This record gives sequence, structure tokens and C-alpha cells, in this order.
Amino acid sequence: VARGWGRKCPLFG
Repeated sequence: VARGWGRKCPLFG
């Protein structure tokens, strides 16, 4: 989505 937002692995938390 933005950086690594693929499926269910958010890296913006």
C-alpha cells in the first residue's frame, strides 16, 4: 500500500 503493506503484514505500526 505504502511501503511493504502487502496482505496482512503492516509495517506502519
